[PDB]
Parts: sequence; C-alpha cells; structure tokens
Amino acid sequence: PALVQRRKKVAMIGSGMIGGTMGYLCALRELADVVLYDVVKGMPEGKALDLSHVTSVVDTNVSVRAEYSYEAALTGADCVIVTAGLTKVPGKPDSEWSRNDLLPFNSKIIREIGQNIKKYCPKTFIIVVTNPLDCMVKVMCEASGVPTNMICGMACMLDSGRFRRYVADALSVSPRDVQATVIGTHGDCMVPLVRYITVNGYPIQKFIKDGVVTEKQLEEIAEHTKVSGGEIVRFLGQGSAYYAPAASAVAMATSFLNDEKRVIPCSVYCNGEYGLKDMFIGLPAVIGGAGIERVIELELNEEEKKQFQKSVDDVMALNKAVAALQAP
Amino acid sequence: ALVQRRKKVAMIGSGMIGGTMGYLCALRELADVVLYDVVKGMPEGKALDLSHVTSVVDTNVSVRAEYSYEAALTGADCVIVTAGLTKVPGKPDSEWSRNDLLPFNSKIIREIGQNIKKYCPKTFIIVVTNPLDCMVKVMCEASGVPTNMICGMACMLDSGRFRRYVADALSVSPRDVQATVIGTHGDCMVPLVRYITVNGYPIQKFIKDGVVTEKQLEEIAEHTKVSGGEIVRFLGQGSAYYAPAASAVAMATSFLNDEKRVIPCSVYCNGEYGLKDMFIGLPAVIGGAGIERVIELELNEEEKKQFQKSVDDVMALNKAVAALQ
Amino acid sequence: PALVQRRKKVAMIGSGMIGGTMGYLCALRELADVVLYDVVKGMPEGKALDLSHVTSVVDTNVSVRAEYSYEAALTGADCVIVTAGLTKVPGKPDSEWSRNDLLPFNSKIIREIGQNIKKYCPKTFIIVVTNPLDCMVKVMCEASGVPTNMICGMACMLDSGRFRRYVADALSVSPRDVQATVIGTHGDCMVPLVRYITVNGYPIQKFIKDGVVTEKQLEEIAEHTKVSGGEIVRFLGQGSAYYAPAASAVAMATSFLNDEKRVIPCSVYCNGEYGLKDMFIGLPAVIGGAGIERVIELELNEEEKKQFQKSVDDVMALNKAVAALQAP
Amino acid sequence: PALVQRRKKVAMIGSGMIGGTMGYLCALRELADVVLYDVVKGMPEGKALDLSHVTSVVDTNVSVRAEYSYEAALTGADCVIVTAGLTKVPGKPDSEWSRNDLLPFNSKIIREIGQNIKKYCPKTFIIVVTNPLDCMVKVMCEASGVPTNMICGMACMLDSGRFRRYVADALSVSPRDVQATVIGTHGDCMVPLVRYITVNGYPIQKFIKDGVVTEKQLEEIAEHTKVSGGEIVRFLGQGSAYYAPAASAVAMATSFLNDEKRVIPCSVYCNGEYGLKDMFIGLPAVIGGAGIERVIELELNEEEKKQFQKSVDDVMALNKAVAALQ
Ligand SMILES: CC(=O)c1ccc[n+]([C@@H]2O[C@H](COP(=O)([O-])OP(=O)(O)OC[C@H]3O[C@@H](n4cnc5c(N)ncnc54)[C@H](O)[C@@H]3O)[C@@H](O)[C@H]2O)c1
Ligand SMILES: CC(=O)c1ccc[n+]([C@@H]2O[C@H](COP(=O)([O-])OP(=O)(O)OC[C@H]3O[C@@H](n4cnc5c(N)ncnc54)[C@H](O)[C@@H]3O)[C@@H](O)[C@H]2O)c1
Ligand SMILES: CC(=O)c1ccc[n+]([C@@H]2O[C@H](COP(=O)([O-])OP(=O)(O)OC[C@H]3O[C@@H](n4cnc5c(N)ncnc54)[C@H](O)[C@@H]3O)[C@@H](O)[C@H]2O)c1
Ligand SMILES: CC(=O)c1ccc[n+]([C@@H]2O[C@H](COP(=O)([O-])OP(=O)(O)OC[C@H]3O[C@@H](n4cnc5c(N)ncnc54)[C@H](O)[C@@H]3O)[C@@H](O)[C@H]2O)c1
Repeated sequence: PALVQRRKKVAMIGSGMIGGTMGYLCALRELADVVLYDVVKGMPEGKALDLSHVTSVVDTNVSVRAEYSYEAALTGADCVIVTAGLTKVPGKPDSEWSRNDLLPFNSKIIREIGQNIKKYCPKTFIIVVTNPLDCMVKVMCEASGVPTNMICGMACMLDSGRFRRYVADALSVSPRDVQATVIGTHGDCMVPLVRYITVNGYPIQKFIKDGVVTEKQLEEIAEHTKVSGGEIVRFLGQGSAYYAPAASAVAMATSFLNDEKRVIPCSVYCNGEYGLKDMFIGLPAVIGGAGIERVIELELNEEEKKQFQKSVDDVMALNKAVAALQAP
Repeated sequence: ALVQRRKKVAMIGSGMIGGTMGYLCALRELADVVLYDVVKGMPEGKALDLSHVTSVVDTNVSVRAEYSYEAALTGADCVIVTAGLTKVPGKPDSEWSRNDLLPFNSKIIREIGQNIKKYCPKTFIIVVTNPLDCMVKVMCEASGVPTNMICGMACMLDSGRFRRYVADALSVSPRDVQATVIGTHGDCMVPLVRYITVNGYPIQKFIKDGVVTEKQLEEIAEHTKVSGGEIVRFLGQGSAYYAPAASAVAMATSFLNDEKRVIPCSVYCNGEYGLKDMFIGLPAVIGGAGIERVIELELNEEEKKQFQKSVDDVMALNKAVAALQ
Repeated sequence: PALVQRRKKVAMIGSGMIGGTMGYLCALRELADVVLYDVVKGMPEGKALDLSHVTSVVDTNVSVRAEYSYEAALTGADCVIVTAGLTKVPGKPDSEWSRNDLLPFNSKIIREIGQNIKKYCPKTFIIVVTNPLDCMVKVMCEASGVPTNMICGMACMLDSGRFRRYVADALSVSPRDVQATVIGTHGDCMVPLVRYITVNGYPIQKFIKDGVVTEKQLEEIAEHTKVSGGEIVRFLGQGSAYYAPAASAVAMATSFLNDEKRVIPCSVYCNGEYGLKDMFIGLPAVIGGAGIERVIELELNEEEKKQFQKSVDDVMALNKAVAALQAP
Repeated sequence: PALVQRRKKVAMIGSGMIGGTMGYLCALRELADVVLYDVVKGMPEGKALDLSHVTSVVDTNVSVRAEYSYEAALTGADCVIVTAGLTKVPGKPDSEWSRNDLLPFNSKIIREIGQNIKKYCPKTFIIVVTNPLDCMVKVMCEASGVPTNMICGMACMLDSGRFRRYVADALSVSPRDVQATVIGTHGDCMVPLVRYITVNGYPIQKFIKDGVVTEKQLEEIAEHTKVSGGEIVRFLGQGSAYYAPAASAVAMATSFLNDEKRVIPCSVYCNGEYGLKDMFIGLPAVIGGAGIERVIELELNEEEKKQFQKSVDDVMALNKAVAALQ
C-alpha cells in the first residue's frame, strides 16, 4: 500500500572515521536510514555493508547505503552531516598540528558540497563538522543558501563534553550532572566558562568552598579542554578524534529530528547576539524541529569578554581571508 | 556455575507505585523483581502481567510475587518500600494531607525494617511511603542499616515537576533544566527558584531577556508545591504514580550501576545546617556505596525561612512518632 | 522559525489502565506527543500531569495532554490506540468472566469513536484494543472508513508474548529467542501453534526428543496461554491485564511509526486468507509505514484447521449479530 | 562509604578497530567500565580519552582507561574480549585474503594473552575474536585453563547477522524477525543453514511457495553470507569489518553479564557434539551468567552434514598446524 510514515534519512557527506561512526549510531538506535557518500569509492560500500549487518545483530531496521553521486546521496535527506575533508596537513609533525592549517584544503570541498545541497536538498538541516569548523559553517551557509536557522556546526558540544568529563572526574559525579560550557571558536581560542560550571544547577563555587576542588584545578581542566583535540591527535598518530565528535553531531541531529529542543552549544548564525553579525561562532543554542530555535546570550564578565573577543578575532580574520581568496 | 547474577529489586508494596516500578525494571531489563504485599492475589496478577512484558519487549528478567518477608527480601540488592495508605478513609480530597497518614503507616514501616534487618541487612533501602521524611527515619531505626544505605524518594519527583513547568515556559527539553526542591515533601517543600539553570546558565538572564518573568517563576514554584494535591483532585481516587515510580527507579539505578548521579532525596543529616539524627530532602550523590555526598547549598533569606519550616514539620512528625511508639 | 520536523502524535482514546500505561511508554521512550481522551472528567488530566512529570525525570521531551473533545484528541493523530470500553460486566462473578459478554456494552462506543476518526484523522493508523477484540476491529473499520491496511487489533502479540514467556521459562532461554505464535480470535478459541514453536528458528520437537521439555508440558503451556487473561482478572480482583497489553499495542504502533516491518501477529483484514473475506482475525502480519503490509498465511494441519475454524465460526457469528443490532 | 555495587569491567585486549568499537558500545550503553590494552603505545590512550568524552555527550558514567601492562588491564575483568593480532598478511594481495593464513602470526599472541588471563583474572568470561577464530579459541583455551563454559569465540553471530540481513531484505521484514543461523568454522567453509531459516518462527518454505523468495535466491543469499567478510575487505582496501563484529561480541558479553540466556551461535568447547571432542567450533549456544549454559545439536540433513564435515576438516587441520608450530 502507499507509505504513510517514512523513516527519517540522514546523509553522511564524508564516510571516513566520523561519517562511518555516525552511521553506526544511526543503525544502533534505529534513528534513520543512512546514506554514506565519499570521493573515495569502494570504502563507503564496505562500511555500508558492515553497518547493514549491525542492524540484524542489534535487532533494528534502517537501510544503510553507499551512494556515489551527490544527487543520490542528498536527495530526500532530512539532515546532512558533513565531515568531508582533511584532518591533518600531509608532511607535518603532530606537534605542529593546527585546525587552521586545513583551511586551504577544506574550503573548496565545503563550498562544493554546499552548492550541491542547494541543488538537491535545499530544505535539509545541515550540520557541519569539517575543520576549521566556524569558518567552514560560514562557507557552507553561503554556498548552500539555506535559511540561517537550518545550518550549524558541531564543535562546542564536544568541547563542552570534554570539559564536563574532566569536571565529573574531579567531583566524582556523573557527567550527566555537570553543566559546563565552552563557547567561541573551535580551536586554541575556545572559551571554557569556568565561572558558569554547575553540578545539577549548583554553582561550582560551592564545591570550591567545600574543599572538593580548587580554582587552580578548574583552570587546569579548562586548559586540558582546550588542548584535548591535539592530545588525541598526538596519541593516535594518524587521524583525529571521532567517537565523541560523532556522538555530538548525532545528538544534535536527533534534537532536530525529534524536535527535542535541547540546549546544545554549537556554531550558529549571529544576527546581533554578543554584538556579532554575518558570521557563525560557538554559542549556546536551542535545537528543535525548526532548526536553531534560539541563540542564548550569556553575560560575560571582563575576562570572559576578553577571551571571547580573541575568539571573535580569530574567526573574523579567517573569514575575511577566505572571502579574499574565494574563486569567483 | 552462576558467575554473574542479575540484580534483584524487592518492591515491598505492590500497589500503583510498586507495580509501576516493576514495569520499569522489566522494560529496561534492570533487575529481577519481587512483588510483595499484604493483599493476596493482586501481586500474583501483576507479576504475571509483568512477566508477559519481558517477552513483548525482548528482555529477560524474572518477575515473581512473594507473600513472605523471607522470600521477598532475601538476596535483594535494593528494597523499595511503598507499603501503606495514600489517603485517609472517609476524608475529602480538598482535605488531603500527607501528614495525616502517620497513624499506622508508622507500624507498617517499622515491621518492614525489622525484616530487612533479618533478611537483607546489606541492601540499599529506598522509602516512598508518606509521610516520607518521617518514615525514612522509622525505617532507619528499625532496619539498622548504615545511614548511607537508606534514603527516601520525594525531592526528585518534586524537582521533576518544577523542571517540567520551567521547560514548558522556556520551550526547552527538561533534560536541560536543572531545578531543585529541597526540604520535606509537603506544603512546606522548598523550590529553589534562585538555583534554576538552563544547561548551567542562570535563569536570571532569561528573565532579563524577557523569556520568562519573575512573577511567572514564582507561579511555577507555587504550582510545584501543590502538584501532588492537583493530581489527587483530578484522579478522584489515589495519587500520582508514574513519575514517583520513575524517580524511585532512577535512584535505584544510580546505586545499582554506581552512576553517581546528583539527585535530591531524603537523606541522613550528619551536621548539615546544624541538623543531626534525622532525614530531610537535600541534593545528594547516589552511587555504589549508597549516599556518597550530601550537598549543603547556601540559602537566601526566604529559602532559610522556608527550609526552617520544613525542618520544624519533620522534627514535629518525628516527635509524634516517638509518641506513638 | 518554521517547523520542519514535527513529532509524531499518538491519541489514546480511553485513558484507563491501558491508555495511561501506553502514554507512559511514549513518555519514557520519547516516542511521540500523547493525548489522553476519556469520557471521565478529571482523571485524564491527572494522568497527563503525572506523565508530563515523567518526561523530566527520564530526560525526554514530549507533550502529554488531556483533551476532552474528539476533535482536539484526534486531529493530527498519526496513530490512534483505542481502549475505550468496559473490562467486566457489572455484578458478574470473576469466575464467569468472558470477553464476549462485553459485546453489547462496547460496540456502540467503538462505532462512535470510528465515526469521529473518519472526520478528524482519516489518514491515521488505528490500533483497537477494546474487547471483544476481533469483533470490535470490524466495527471500527466500518465506522471509520479507513483503508483496510490502516486498521488492526492488538491481541495476538499479547497472547504470543504470554506463550513465549512460558516456553522461555521451560527452556531457560530469553523470550527474545522464543518464537511462539497464537492465531485466531482473542478468547477461549485462540490457537497457540505448539507445532510451530522455535528457539532461534530451531524446532521445538528437537528439545522434546532430547529431553528438555515434554509433550504434556507444551500442551499445558498452550492451555496456560489460553487462560492467562482470566487468570489475571481473578488475581487482580478489579480490572484486567494492562502492562503487557500496553507494551504490545505500543510495539505495534512503533513498527508503523518507524516503518520497522516487524512480523507481529494481530487482528487484520482478510481478503482471501483461508477463504476468509470481510472480517478481521488474528494472523501473522508485517507492520510497516504503509500499515499492514502483508498478511501471512501459514499451512495448518488437520487439528490446527479444526481449532482455527472454531475461532472463525465464533467471530463470524458475532459479527453477524453485531451488524443485526447496529443502530440505524 | 564502602562500595557495595561495583560496575562490571570489560577488558579489550587489542585496541584496534574492533577493540575501540566495542569500547564505544560500552560507553554508549553504560554497560561497564572499559580498559583498552594494546602493544601499540599512545593509540589506546587516545581512544580512551575520546571514549571518555563520549560518556558526557551521551550522559552515561563509565570509566574508560588505557592500561599498558597485562596486570593492570586484566585484574578485575568480568569479561575479556580479545582482538589482538593481524587482519591481513603483509604484502599479500586482497584477492588472496584468507583468515587461515593469519595463524602463524596470531597463535603466539593468543597463547601469551591466555597465560596472562590465567594469572590475573582466571574467573573471567573470555570472548575471542582474533582470526582464525575457531583455532585461536582452542589456543586460548589451552593457555588460559579456564572452565570450558567460560570461553567462546565470536563469529557465527556475525555470520548469522549477515545471513539475516540479506533474508530480511529479500522478504521486506525487520531482521529482528528473521532467524537464520550459520554454524561451523568461520571461513569459506561456514555452513549457512537455509533449511532452518524462519520468519518469526514460520518456515521459510511457506514464503518460497507464496512467491516471496525463490529457492535460487535463498542459495544465492547463503553464498553471499559465506563471502561477506572478503567482500568488505575488498571494498575497504585496508582492514576488515568491525562494526558488526564489535556489536556481536558485545551482545555476547551482555548476555553473560546480565544473565540473559540468549541463544547465540558461537565457537564453543565440544564435549561430543557430532562426535567432536577437545576442540571449538561454531554451534548454537545459550549464553548466560554461568557462561555457555547449553550447546544445541541440530539434526543435519545430507547436504548440511557434508558441508559441516568440510568445516570440521578445516578447523582440525588448523589445530594440527598449531600443535606443530608451538
Ligand atoms: C569541529 C570538531 O569538533 C571536529 C572533531 C573531529 C574532527 N573534525 C574534522 O572533521 C573532519 C573529518 O574527520 P574524520 O572523519 O576523522 O576524517 P577522515 O577519516 O580522514 O575522513 C574524511 C573523509 O572525507 C573524504 N573526502 C575528502 N574530500 C572529499 C570531498 N571533496 N567530497 C566528499 N568526501 C571527501 C575523505 O576521502 C575521507 O574519507 C576533519 O576535517 C576533521 O578535522 C572536527
Ligand atoms: C514521597 C512521594 O513523592 C510520594 C509520591 C506518591 C505516593 N507516595 C506514597 O507512596 C505510598 C504508595 O502509593 P501507591 O502505590 O499509589 O498506593 P497504593 O496503590 O494504595 O499501594 C500501597 C500498597 O501497599 C500495601 N500495603 C499496606 N499495608 C502493607 C503492609 N503492612 N505490608 C506490605 N504492603 C502493604 C497495600 O495493600 C497496597 O497494595 C503511599 O504512602 C503514598 O502516599 C509518596
Ligand atoms: C485484546 C486484548 O488483548 C486486551 C487485553 C487487555 C484489555 N483489553 C480490553 O481493553 C479495554 C480497556 O481495558 P483497560 O484500559 O484496562 O480498562 P479501564 O481501565 O476500565 O479503562 C477503559 C476506559 O475507557 C473509558 N470509556 C468508557 N466509555 C468511553 C467512551 N464512550 N469514550 C471514551 N472512553 C470511554 C472509561 O471511562 C475508562 O477510563 C477493555 O475493553 C479490555 O477488555 C483487551
Ligand atoms: C571472527 C570474526 O568474525 C572476525 C571479524 C572481523 C575481524 N576478526 C579478527 O579480529 C582481529 C582484530 O581485527 P581488527 O580490530 O579490525 O584489527 P586491528 O585494527 O589491526 O587491531 C588488532 C590490534 O591488536 C594489536 N596487537 C597485535 N599484536 C598484539 C599483541 N601481542 N598484544 C596486544 N595487542 C596486539 C594491534 O596493535 C592492533 O591494534 C583480527 O585478527 C581479525 O581478523 C574476526
């Protein structure tokens, strides 16, 4: 008979570590049918077969397929999660790893994908993952032409996730009950908001006063959060983090697909908030069935504003450079 | 030959909340379940129905009714007690009061505690029976368990109500609303409006941004305080059970899986706020060692006043029980 | 901004034990927004409040609301699960409890609800629970006017669930790995297919030959399955089973909402199966996004056909009676 | 306060593709604390950090740690899942990929791990994944000395999963409702039991008669199942399957840890089934809190017996080869 309830469809544009991992979460949770697309042929088909086998093992039913063209991959996608691009610059020491160095390699890839989203699924919700994140979300926004509430970048949920894990270990509590947020650009200028940390809404200052943790410990945790990505790159040897990045992107996609209205910090379009316009930066936001439904403006004190401003400068300079170098 | 044994949770009281908690256990494959009650037949009916659920949802736990304390309690990793009454016989809904349940619920709780002492002294006890904070103390005295191994479920429910109302007002998921109620479960409970956060962000900025008003938050705190009576009035008979059951099982799961969740509940006071030898609702950390932390938040003038009234109420009920026996 | 992904909506018409329990599963699983409707004033509002509180406790976000008009309850419903009606005949001994006795009390209620579905949500998937089940599904089909693939009755998943639990206990295996099915009408004439029992696809006959279970043990399990409903009625004293019935109806609703294509025996429309036409009866079926997508016809031996024919004769007689007494 | 309820602990010995993936499942489901161990330094610490970050993201609380010594990785492990070893033979064309050729490189690795399990966690439940599977489980068995019911190898749940997925696609039903089993030795000689395929317990034969699937189609599906591992190796270019293998191993571990008593085909110790003794081969088994609680012997028809004997010959030759090596 005629299909009345159609499964959601999520397209993974980029089927490397993060793309395959997100496909895994979808199959494991029966969240949506999955399409894997990559410029590398053969590999997506292998992962799609492996992921299709997972559905039997875990008793779920979603279709996982590799698609070779942008048209087949993007058509009908409720959400498109983009991880296409490079993770490290070839021929460079891990000690010198920088997300900003990826700019010249990844801007063109992200722009091309955006042009195809405009053509095949202009109504989709786009979640960008490719680094340098905040810069790439802007490139994607310009190329895809989608409404600004229908595009965001995954980064701060991961940075906040790291921040929360470290605080949870220091306090001996579940990270479910630590609210710690990182805002700003995803990189060395990110801003872990130590002053705002709460444990089930209780101020972290209470735990400092009680003698469970010290300010020094918290600042060390904030620094650890900032260098966590590079730490994993150095330990892995090849590639970068993927389990938590994938879980973060899918958590965001799920808040959209199920209209959950979760409050998740992510790279979002600024139209005045914090005084910024025509750019994307990591800020707390509400993700629901209408995409980015609210961008939360936090009051920042002198030091916080100074840190955030540096973040703002990094991304504004990079965005200008990208605009300057863009092929007509 | 058995190396890994399933956890076992004993529901002492198999009425609305007891059966509902058994359902959560069967749905999540959390633990084997025993349903115990003084009413004959009913627990066997619910145990059968719940055993059928395991097939429907593809899980495998044992759900059985037991009519003896020895069979119900032996081997229990956690005992959740709901045995007792929900309303005073021959009393109007507009006169419903949790404190009026102190009469014989007190003897019921004492008997159960004596049996836990005998059959599963190493268990973690979660009391639900009203008047909650008062009954937890009776249970602690009768059972003899370490003070970190007993608590009462109340504030997670009150906090859940508080959170749902704030979430609706802000249009966000309640997962991201941290709102807490402390004190004694009743008209004197204390909703901590000052401590409401949205994913850790102070509610104060949402007020300034015009998302919610101060009057609206006050109304939400008041609604939280009377939510139980509201449900009692609407149901006509009995009281809430879905959220109370989910709260008790969330607490049991944090213990069984050593999660270390921060959950407000009725806990033993070892000097906090100058309180000793009593239980009252406070934020706590529940892990594999039971209650592992009790948080003593800084209260503002209004909260101190309200909390003192909560304390007066508890100490008076405890005084009353000491009068009975 | 404009809503793009709307949550599914399930209307519980009848907010008694089963209706409230199904609302609970929806809130626990973030499956759908829920509406509780009943002719009893007040009670649905109390349950809706309780269930809304559950969403905070378990960290989900769905709307649970009570509605007192058919229009508010049914409009926009992706799936309608109907439990409205009596469970026992007033003043009759539990020893004489019979689902068929409920016929004159529940037929008018089911017809009225169907007439409202026809007006308010003609594209919904209807799952009837009200007894006597197979007769009520037919009344609902005629009254609602929905396509025959968009209506079914929940019974055999429950009967089979019971059958499976008893066999799983006998073999000391998880019921996940016991496939046991009951077909026919939900009542004393239901047919537990002992011959078809499998353990992860392996025939039960091998477990008999190897001494794990006996023929009598299996016959007693089938008998226990048939009398399970009444056994619970007698133990409870008031009302009938609700936890497993609720889980079964929601499992069926989920297979439709998520287009899972699970194989679940349920009361479905017959268009030739066993020479049966214009009636509903419990049979294995595939439930997907297009509703009942396939009705499975099993080969029955002499004894099975005899038992099934008895089921058929009972429901056909009752369906004729109901039609003869229907208000003009 | 003294700890009363301790989380389960699962040790992943081998932190490559499958080991890290299994750690992911544990973190996502809050199944157990996880230890990642590997001979490669650095990488396990990187994966452990990444996985610890996942717990915050998905609101769970388990500890994920890398450990570089056997003592630290194995002590207190309720279950040990072993993937340590090689996936492909260096300098060997993918067109020539063979699990059997991995024997000389992995036999010593597995024996060493087994000796360490004996020393540090003799009461653990061992799940072996390293290829050639049935052969490696026997090596693990001899080296660890654990009770015969506390060791098994993961392979047939994965092969059956593939089998089930293809049948589910052909029938347009959820694979939850397809019961299809592969028994024997994990390799080109595995035995997909077509005759034992059921759809929620209903014989596949009726679906053939109803015209939903043909007999030829079912045979093609059995063939596809046999060559699925190599099909993925071919497409991937480097490495082999890991998502479904990881999910299968963890499903087995979960059936043990929560005493679920699921019926899962896996490589188990034979006490006379099919006249097989002192060896492991893939057979339907019940996995519960007492480990392998039952091994199911199915009646085989002529064709199935012929195919199964080839499976038996395959593993017996491998075990003979190992006895000759070490
Ligand atoms: C923002 C944040 O928190 C975060 C975290 C981790 C990684 N990342 C970035 O996410 C991206 C992917 O990481 P990964 O998955 O580990 O990397 P990796 O495993 O290398 O996969 C990237 C994949 O994209 C493919 N690809 C390259 N060019 C194209 C193209 N033009 N079109 C389609 N596919 C293409 C490539 O073949 C490869 O399979 C990188 O840019 C990372 O730096 C961001
Ligand atoms: C603290 C909090 O938030 C909260 C919320 C909701 C209900 N409660 C209380 O929880 C309790 C149970 O509520 P309910 O389940 O809805 O009530 P209900 O459905 O009446 O069940 C209580 C059950 O306990 C049984 N019982 C009575 N005496 C004994 C005894 N000596 N031993 C064993 N069982 C006995 C009784 O037969 C009945 O089945 C009541 O005291 C409620 O007031 C507390
Ligand atoms: C088929 C099967 O397996 C199965 C299993 C269990 C129960 N049932 C039946 O399911 C039905 C519901 O059982 P229950 O929930 O336990 O019963 P119960 O708790 O009594 O609730 C039925 C509800 O329907 C309400 N109701 C009555 N008339 C109307 C009306 N005109 N419009 C709207 N609501 C109305 C009534 O007020 C009550 O709240 C009964 O008919 C049972 O026999 C079937
Ligand atoms: C039975 C079955 O169905 C199945 C399916 C897929 C893979 N496998 C096998 O499973 C194994 C793991 O596959 P993978 O994870 O993809 O491979 P891979 O990613 O290469 O990881 C194997 C890991 O083991 C490590 N290792 C090597 N020697 C030792 C040692 N002595 N001690 C500790 N660690 C060591 C190695 O450094 C690497 O990190 C291989 O043997 C595969 O052939 C079996």
